[PDB]
Amino acid sequence: QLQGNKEYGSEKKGFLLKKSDGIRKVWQRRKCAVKNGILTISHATSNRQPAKLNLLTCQVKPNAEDKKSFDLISHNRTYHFQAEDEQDYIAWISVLTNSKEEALTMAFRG
Repeated sequence: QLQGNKEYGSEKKGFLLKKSDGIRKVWQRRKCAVKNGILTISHATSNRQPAKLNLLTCQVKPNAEDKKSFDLISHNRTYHFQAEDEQDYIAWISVLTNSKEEALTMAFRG
């Protein structure tokens, strides 16, 4: 019995705001894409290869203090994101969860 939301797909490309780790923790706009249970998040600034997160090993956790915010929690690290509007918020949490669930279904089929 699978979580997500069928109103959305399992792939998305767009922008998200990400809170920086270090420099007074400022919010910064990054290019992000989900496909095949993988989330790719650009850094500032390529230069670097984008970060790649395996959603099967991450928790998606809506943020209790801002309506458009959510976190991705890996084994290692917490990423704080903010969508650019409420519609985009529901789309990202839905696509992330769908992508995870699809992939989990494939993994636990094999």
